Amino acid sequence: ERPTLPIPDLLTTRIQLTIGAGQSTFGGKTATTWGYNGNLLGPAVKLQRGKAVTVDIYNQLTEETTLHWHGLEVPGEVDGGPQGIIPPGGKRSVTLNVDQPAATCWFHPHQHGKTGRQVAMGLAGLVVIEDDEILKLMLPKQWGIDDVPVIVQDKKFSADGQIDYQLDVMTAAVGWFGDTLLTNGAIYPQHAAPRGWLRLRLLNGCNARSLNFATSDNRPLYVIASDGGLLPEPVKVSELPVLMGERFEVLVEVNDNKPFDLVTLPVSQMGMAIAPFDKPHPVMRIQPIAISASGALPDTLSSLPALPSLEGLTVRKLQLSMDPILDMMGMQMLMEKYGDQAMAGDFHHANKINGQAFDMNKPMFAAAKGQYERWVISGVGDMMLHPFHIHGTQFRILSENGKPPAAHRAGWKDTVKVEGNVSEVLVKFNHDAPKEHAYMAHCHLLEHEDTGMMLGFTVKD
Ligand SMILES: [Ca+2]
Repeated sequence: ERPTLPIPDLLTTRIQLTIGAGQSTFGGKTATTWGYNGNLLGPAVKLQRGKAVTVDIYNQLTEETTLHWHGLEVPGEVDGGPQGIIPPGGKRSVTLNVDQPAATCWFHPHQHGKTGRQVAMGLAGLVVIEDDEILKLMLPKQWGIDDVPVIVQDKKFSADGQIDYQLDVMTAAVGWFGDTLLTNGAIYPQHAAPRGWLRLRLLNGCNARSLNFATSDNRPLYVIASDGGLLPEPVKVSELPVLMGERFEVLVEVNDNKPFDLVTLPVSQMGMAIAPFDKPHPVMRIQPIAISASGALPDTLSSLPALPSLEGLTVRKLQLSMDPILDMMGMQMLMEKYGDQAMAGDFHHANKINGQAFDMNKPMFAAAKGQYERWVISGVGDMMLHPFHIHGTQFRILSENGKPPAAHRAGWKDTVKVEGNVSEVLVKFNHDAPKEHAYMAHCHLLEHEDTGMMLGFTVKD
């Protein structure tokens, strides 16, 4: 027997999110965990393009927190920038006026120095943006039945059953990773899927572990959407790498009564091919049921504007770097504890952008509003994986780590891979972020961000 896959409540849209500590059980041991309106994770907030909703956020924890609307094209005031800290027992109200295509976004704490720990404790929620366009496509759309969110996260636990989180020299170097895989908070759950097409909204919500999705019988995954929404057409893939914080929506066929698994395949990332992730690892069991769903795989999904002329656009260079000491010690501890499988394929300001660890009150530059810019992000100089996330925008990747992006990564993205080479993205910011509410750009390997690999920037007309 497997647990049934939990489905976050879809909150149709004033909304309250109460941030609080509860309890969860994993393999018969109880752990203190944190959730939005629950023990763990959070709801799926449903937003309609062009309609405003106010979100009341109440912090019932005993420590400060913040909330990042990951993927939303909103003013910097929504996250709050440096003015976004919600004290224990405090509250903050924001207004979300969505003006972007349909997409699956998400939200999560984002306080510098504490983001890894607060996500590890359980905090994460979803944002389902809908528009007029996507509803004409007749995709699978019955939430929790044939339209299913899949939030995949690893954790590790102490002997006493508690979540075993630490920001130490080793995790500052390679990230916090564990040996237990959760799917919407459950270990290897099952989902009962109607015959036809099954839509999976995939979110890599790990602190540091990259994932690579596939099916146990290697049937195709039809990618229909990236971080920022629909592709122009479905893209058939046999495997789907997903970086930390990225989302993809895929359709998979359910065409007989035999169960199969969604799995994740071993990645070439420091520390992440350690057992039990040295082999394909099940994510969830898909059990077909003898009732039809009528959702379709459309031949065409959407229209993607042409990349504009790069002639005359501002080019901003961002160099990612890691203190050489941190690299050395952290590497040595990883090798000492886990051996060769770890390579299969002060430290609190040691990770930097442009030679600077994040300074919350000094934005690095002012970006133009409503103008395309080319941002060049280099990881030359270290071998670590850095998924690079830019707030306030959905951008287009021009070069992903020294190569043009894969077709299913060539649409709307808020994250780009950087791993030893150079990426280039085309960004435009439609909304204001003054100094007091600055946007951020940062590595989404959370322990890197927490140890300085983040910058602030403003946006003004
Ligand atoms: Ca509901």
